[PDB]
Amino acid sequence: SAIKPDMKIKLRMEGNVNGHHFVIDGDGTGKPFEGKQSMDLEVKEGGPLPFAFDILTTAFNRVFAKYPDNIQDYFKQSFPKGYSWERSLTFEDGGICNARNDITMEGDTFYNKVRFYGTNFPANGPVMQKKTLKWEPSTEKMYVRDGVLTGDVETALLLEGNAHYRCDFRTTYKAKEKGVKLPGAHFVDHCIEILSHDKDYNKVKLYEHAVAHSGLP
Repeated sequence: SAIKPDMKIKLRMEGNVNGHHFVIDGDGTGKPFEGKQSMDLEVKEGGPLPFAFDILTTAFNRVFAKYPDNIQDYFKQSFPKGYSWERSLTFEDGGICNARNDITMEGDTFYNKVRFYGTNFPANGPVMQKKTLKWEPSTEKMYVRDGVLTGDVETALLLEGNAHYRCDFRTTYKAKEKGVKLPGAHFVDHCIEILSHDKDYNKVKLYEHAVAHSGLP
């Protein structure tokens, strides 16, 4: 295996939401075989961010997912050359984002070149008013569409005052190496949480646990 039980993560995100430019750096560690990762995120430019930090967090690597022997692990077989993804996020009030990640590996470290573009968020809505609390736990449906591995998520952010703000994500995943074999259809369960933050979310500790399964217990 190219992938060790303990891997480092290095990340830089550049992006723009509703006109607002920002740069965020990440440093972390994870256990690819246990499906667990944590990282320290630091806003380097454009802080304090004028929108809910939560919209960014699923952009901050499906290599960190526990895959059973009976599902093909496209992500771990992508290394060492790596893979990219592209994602469209569609929010219920017309907010739309496009995100991408190019993931590479050097020794014990995943490098992530992340881009995040958001537009059409209403000024009075929960994202620009900073009313989000968290992502609910989600299930990603993985399947092949016109020869491309595709993940669909139908999920929600919990808001202040017992309300939910619905989001649909579609992600396409592509290995850099031609002829990494596509998996069969399956599921990946996700739990993402902010573990700590400072006053304006200039520094955030992020955690994700993910487990691949076939729909049975």
